Amino acid sequence: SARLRLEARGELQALRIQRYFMDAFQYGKGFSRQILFLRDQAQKRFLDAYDLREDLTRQVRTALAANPEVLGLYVVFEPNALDGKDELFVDQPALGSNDKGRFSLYWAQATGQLESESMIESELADTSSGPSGAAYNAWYTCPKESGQPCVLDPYFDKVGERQLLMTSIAFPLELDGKVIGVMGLDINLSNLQALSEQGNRELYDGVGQVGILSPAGLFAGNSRDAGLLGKNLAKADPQAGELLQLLAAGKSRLFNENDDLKVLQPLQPIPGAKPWGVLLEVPKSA
Repeated sequence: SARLRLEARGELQALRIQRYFMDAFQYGKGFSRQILFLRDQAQKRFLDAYDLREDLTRQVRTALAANPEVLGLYVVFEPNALDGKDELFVDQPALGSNDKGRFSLYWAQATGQLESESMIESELADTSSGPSGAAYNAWYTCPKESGQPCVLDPYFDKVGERQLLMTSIAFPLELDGKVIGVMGLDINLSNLQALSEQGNRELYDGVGQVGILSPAGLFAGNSRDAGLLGKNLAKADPQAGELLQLLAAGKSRLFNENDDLKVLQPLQPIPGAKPWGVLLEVPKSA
């Protein structure tokens, strides 16, 4: 019953990752609320859409710098749903406004140097397939179609002049029931790779390995290979479908394999999510 010790250690490493994502979901849940405070204060205070947009753009920047762990913060309202005056803001990026005057804002922190941008209608409608079978624009469309917050399998997006793999916690901005816009947080999958590593060393002094798996089976962290980021389980463990099927079922399993044991620890990143998972592999020696 030394299985139960690794079985236990596994639950400890999964809760480490669940805490990390939950801190972020809590942060964005507050802001998403805060956004809706500001927007309602302008309606009751009878304020200018220009004053609103300039603060909501300032507000977003300020919050991203507060969480050094978030790569970017984005707020996208539905056409004419923040101030009823998108036509008054066409092609004004410094106010979170785009090619059609829509509040589509993104601040990003690739360094503590922050850069912003307005996301044109073509980007918001990009349904390109990612490494998972998911739309590129799922950081906006998942929240809108559901009414609920969404964690996203790993995907590639351009924060500046580099292609970076990341995940996103996407939140709906509801008002009297309807989704009226979407806010979200983006996490560099290098920060989840680092959590892999960090946790592994709390795992028999890192003689083994710990990887994080997306519900699509992509690696969101591998303590042993960082080149396995954005790759299916099948690039490293075809011997996979059994694991990717059990994880979907929120089922744990210890496997007796060669000179090392192994455990899949299913985890719910954010409330209401499809199971994510930590894959342990400690040499049978330790």
